[PDB]
Amino acid sequence: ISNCVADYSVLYNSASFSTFKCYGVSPTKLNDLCFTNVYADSFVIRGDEVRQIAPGQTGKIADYNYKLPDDFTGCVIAWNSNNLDSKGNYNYLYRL
Amino acid sequence: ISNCVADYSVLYNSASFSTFKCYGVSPTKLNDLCFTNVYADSFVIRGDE
Repeated sequence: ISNCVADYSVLYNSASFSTFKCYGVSPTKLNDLCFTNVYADSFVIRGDEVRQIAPGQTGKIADYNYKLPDDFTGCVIAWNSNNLDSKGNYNYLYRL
Repeated sequence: ISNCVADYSVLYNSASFSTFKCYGVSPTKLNDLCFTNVYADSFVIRGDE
């Protein structure tokens, strides 16, 4: 994500997100800062392992699939997609 | 629970558990320690308690 003007308030002032966790920063401050080396990461996990997407977590998602560092700076956003990804559906794989 | 070798990694690296909260210790360290006076307690409660 680069060379843009990003308005962050329309993200957390919306309805669908049941997780908006920021780490090195407060959400109220995001519209006042300028950012460097912005990246965005996207996947689908099970419903009861959203808690593993955090600094310092154990479990087969955090240990085998996607690891966050301890000194992480950024935000973790998650929302329910039952209407879009359930029927049967089997081509969402995870490493075991 | 006594006189045995416990592999703790297959507990939290499994899928069914929706709560794995350790208190005096970290889960990553459990396979490196030896334990004293191990007991296990089991019941069924309601969903929101």
